Amino acid sequence: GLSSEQQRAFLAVTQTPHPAHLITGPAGTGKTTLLYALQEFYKGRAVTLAPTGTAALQARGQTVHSFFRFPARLLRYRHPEDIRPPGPHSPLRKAIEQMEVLILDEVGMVRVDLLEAMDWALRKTRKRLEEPFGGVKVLLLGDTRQLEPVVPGGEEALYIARTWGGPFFFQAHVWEEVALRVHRLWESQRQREDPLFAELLKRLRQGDPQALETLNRAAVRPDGGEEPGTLILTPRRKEADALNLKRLEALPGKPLEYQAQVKGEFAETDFPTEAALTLKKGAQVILLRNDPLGEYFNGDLGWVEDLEAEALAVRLKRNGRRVVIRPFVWEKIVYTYDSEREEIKPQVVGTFRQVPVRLAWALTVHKAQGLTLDKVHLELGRGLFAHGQLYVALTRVRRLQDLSLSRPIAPTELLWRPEVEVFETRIQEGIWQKSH
Amino acid sequence: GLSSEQQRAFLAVTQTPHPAHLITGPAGTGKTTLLYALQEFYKGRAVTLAPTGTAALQARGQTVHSFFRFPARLLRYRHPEDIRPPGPHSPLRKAIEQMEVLILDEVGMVRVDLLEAMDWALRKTRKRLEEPFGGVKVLLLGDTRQLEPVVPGGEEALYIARTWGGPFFFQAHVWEEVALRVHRLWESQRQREDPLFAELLKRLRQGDPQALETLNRAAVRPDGGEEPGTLILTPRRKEADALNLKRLEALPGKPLEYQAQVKGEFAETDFPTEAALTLKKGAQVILLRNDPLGEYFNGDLGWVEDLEAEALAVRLKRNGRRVVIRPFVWEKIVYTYDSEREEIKPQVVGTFRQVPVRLAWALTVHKAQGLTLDKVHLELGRGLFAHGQLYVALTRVRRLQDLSLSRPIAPTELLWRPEVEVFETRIQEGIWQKSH
DNA sequence: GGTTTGGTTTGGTT
Ligand SMILES: Nc1ncnc2c1ncn2[C@@H]1O[C@H](COP(=O)(O)OP(=O)(O)O)[C@@H](O)[C@H]1O
Ligand SMILES: Nc1ncnc2c1ncn2[C@@H]1O[C@H](COP(=O)(O)OP(=O)(O)O)[C@@H](O)[C@H]1O
Ligand code: ALF
Ligand code: ALF
Ligand SMILES: [K+]
Ligand SMILES: [Mg+2]
Ligand SMILES: [Mg+2]
Repeated sequence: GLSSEQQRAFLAVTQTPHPAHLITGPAGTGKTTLLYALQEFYKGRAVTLAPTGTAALQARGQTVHSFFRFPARLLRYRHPEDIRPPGPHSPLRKAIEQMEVLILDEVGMVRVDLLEAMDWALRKTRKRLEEPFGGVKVLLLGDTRQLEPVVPGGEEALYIARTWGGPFFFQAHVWEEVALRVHRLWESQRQREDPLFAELLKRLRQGDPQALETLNRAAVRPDGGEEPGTLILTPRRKEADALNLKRLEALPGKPLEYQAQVKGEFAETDFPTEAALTLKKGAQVILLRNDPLGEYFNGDLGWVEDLEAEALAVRLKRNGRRVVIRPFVWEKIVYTYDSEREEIKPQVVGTFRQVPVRLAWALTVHKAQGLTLDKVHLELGRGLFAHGQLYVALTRVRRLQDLSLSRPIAPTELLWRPEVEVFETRIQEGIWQKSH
Repeated sequence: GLSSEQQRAFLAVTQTPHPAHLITGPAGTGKTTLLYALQEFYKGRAVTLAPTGTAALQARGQTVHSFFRFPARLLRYRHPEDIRPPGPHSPLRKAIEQMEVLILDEVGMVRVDLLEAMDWALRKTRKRLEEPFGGVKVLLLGDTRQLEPVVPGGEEALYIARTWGGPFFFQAHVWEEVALRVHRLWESQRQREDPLFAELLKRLRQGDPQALETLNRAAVRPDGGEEPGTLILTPRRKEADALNLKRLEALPGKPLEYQAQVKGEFAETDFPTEAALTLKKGAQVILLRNDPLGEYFNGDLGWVEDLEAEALAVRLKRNGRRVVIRPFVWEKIVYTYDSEREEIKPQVVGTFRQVPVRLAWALTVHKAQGLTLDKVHLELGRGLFAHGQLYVALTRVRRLQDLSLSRPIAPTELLWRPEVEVFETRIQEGIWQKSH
């Protein structure tokens, strides 16, 4: 039951020889739902990828990293150590050579280096080094007014600025070779039954301070988090930890502590999960790693059923199956920048071994992007720090009734990237063409 | 090793249990050098703080603000919204509870609200409301004839006046509960090898008119700032900007401009650095914010190595390390007084986002307090405005030949605070105890 | 009619 604008985007995308399209629009316009119809249309022919585990599951695909086997680190431009082509008789080479279209959801969260590595990997594997993405038609979907890519500090941030001039997908050099045809969606599907709330979100997207003041007097209820069926969103992992502790201590089960093993240089701020992870039976959790056997993936929500030494059972929300979780290793990578040479080099400096589990009554705004949630409580904590973060938090629910805030938000807290503004204005013509 | 007067003050402070000491004396008597011996003596047990970034680095500690996590605004007396004890499991709580000695350098620049907030924060965290500083032994070092605390206009100035009677650290109500034992240093160490210049500085300290005339005859040389290896000191940031612009335009590198983003009420006189910051490779700079990763600090001097869109690399003077600088956000706080509540309230009215860098061939006198410099040129500009400003500028170097002035100084320019005079007189007795 | 003080957070894993 697609809408007039969705069916229009579908026809414009599926029924043209042009290899590079972008379907963009505000949160909840039905971009991912249009992606399902694209999956039904081509459907060996397509490969659906997303930047995050949560967005990957929402779109019924897998992460860009796990498909291409990219390392969890900076992907230097067309570097052979970072972008390694698959084996001569491997299933990955077979899928890449047989590929016809590639559907990339939540493209706003795809960092420039990741998009460039997808281009080069398809070119090297397909031996079509002259044409963008190896001749694969790319169907990109997302919203640059939602969360910007994650850029850590140090030499990695400097390399991105020097190579592309910024981290956004639209800053990739491939857009000099091919043009991006932009198809836009405007009608709110997620809040289609609350048109007043939809219009308030539309004004908040444009940074309207009157909208913000109205949001405050309508949604500020500090006790909204303690209500049933409510997911708490927070900017930082550490704040979700404190909120998840309260709900953990209220469970009647015996608790079991999972102690991590940390080696070399690994800072506690960098831990994917708690070093002393306490869990109880019945706890809401989210999984952080893909199962090597394929039973669970990064982003899978579920509930603890059994707690044992170095092993626990989780009942998945996605399919109601029972999966057993064992410890995984995480590498900490640091970038050195040799002085005599013009080059940057990665090096592993420490490891973290722990069960890939995190309590999931409270989650970061990053883990929520793409989801339609029944009820959300935003805990501001020490404040908003990423562009698009507040917008993502507020647009997850269908009705204004389903949303609550821990405290009022000031207009000075709203972040805006000028690169996004110039992009959003140039694509109003319908084409994104890069300069140089 | 220490001089005999430094050794007497070292023993006086370390062999008595008395919890509050002040080591004071003229510029360059070796207060901070004695502080180093105190760090060696105490030394898991001591935390070293200072009000400014440059003074913190010289003392090998950190700012008071960064340690206690105080906001960069007026700290209302024992106000819960301004003075927030750390969380139950925070590393800062562990540090405060384990702390035995707090060493506070450049205490003369510590504003009364800052000192009081330290006292209250220590009482609250350690849960000893009845002991000054929660039972921590405090060792203060500084000089009240050097720069007075910074007090911007408006309601913030009126609040300090009403609450404490003025801005100085010695006007803190904590001194009504514990006596401050005073230890004096007299021998110049910085100017040890130039005894006539040390004698001139001493007479300038006492406002001697004949000393000022002797200084004007020897030191006035307008072209002194162009001589190699010279740091220029100016009273105002905008005066330093103009002097920095001249030296920068002589570097051969290609310029790069960092454009600040300003939103809401901000005005240019409050900008921490230029809105249109021009940089070149090789430019001498000072960093204005602490790295969240800990590689660099507010006050760190260095030189530009790389210049990219939103990122630069600076080579630190302090350790020869290369650090990557990204934009930071600053807030503007105004205090509104409300009808018939005798209370003020803070509010964020604007933000300024910019790379935390300033050109550093010319610096403000405030940024020089605590340093020993090889060669100084004081550009008077529009004139002296703060108590102690001229004295700090003149006492940075070891020898008279190392100092030059842009123009002669008239006696009507010398500033004096009566609050300082009554304090300097009472501490001749060896004790300071606030009455009433 | 001026000067000082403050965190880089979040995602990807064969
Ligand atoms: N044409 C449609 N008719 C009815 N419901 C829709 C339609 N398109 C999307 N939805 C619903 O709206 C919600 C948000 O859609 P989604 O595709 O997740 O939006 P986006 O990807 O743009 O955020 C989902 O619950 C989805 O089922
Ligand atoms: N006892 C000493 N012997 C030799 N040099 C000293 C001694 N005390 C201080 N200095 C040097 O004299 C200069 C000023 O000392 P410093 O401790 O910074 O003074 P203050 O903190 O009193 O302004 C510094 O270069 C310091 O190394
Ligand atoms: F744009 Al969405 F969930 F995919 F708001
Ligand atoms: F008193 Al100083 F450098 F700390 F002159
Ligand atoms: K010790
Ligand atoms: Mg979606
Ligand atoms: Mg000193």
